[PDB]
Amino acid sequence: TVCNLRRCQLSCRSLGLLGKCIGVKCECVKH
Repeated sequence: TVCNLRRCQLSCRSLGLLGKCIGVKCECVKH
């Protein structure tokens, strides 16, 4: 349906960095 940003974010956060949901694809990015 969509992409759970909060979920995607927290997902990346696992690594320690931050996550972002762009369109329908989330990725782990550093601040």
